Amino acid sequence: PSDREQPIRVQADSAELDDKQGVAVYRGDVVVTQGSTKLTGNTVTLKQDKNGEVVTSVGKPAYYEQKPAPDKDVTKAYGLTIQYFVTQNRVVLIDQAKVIQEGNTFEGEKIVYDTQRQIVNAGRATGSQVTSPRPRIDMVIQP
Repeated sequence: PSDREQPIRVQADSAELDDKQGVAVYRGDVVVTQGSTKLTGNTVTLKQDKNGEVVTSVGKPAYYEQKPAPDKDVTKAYGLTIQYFVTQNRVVLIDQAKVIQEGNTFEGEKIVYDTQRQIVNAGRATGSQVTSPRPRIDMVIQP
């Protein structure tokens, strides 16, 4: 809901901003927060669009955290590469893609996450050439 009208704060060791290109890169224990949303990583790049469009994080692994309802349903997300398409409300996890929602653990080569519809897709990384091949996904629902 309100994870987008709030300001984006970034904390790192270093940053470089190309206001001409509209691209910013942050390095060193990078933490970007937007309300309840959180992205971490070794290296984070923000790309700017006409009026605001994607936050790409890379780590071992990169981490996404978010809260959909005000209740205690915090969703964790892990991936070698994570892209947060903020205009699209889409978070794509590549290469060891994991998602922990309420005891339910999700694993795959590639996981796409709609933060609005709260829809989680899991499958293979078509044309991303993963370092950890995983042609089959795993799912666990904890009782």
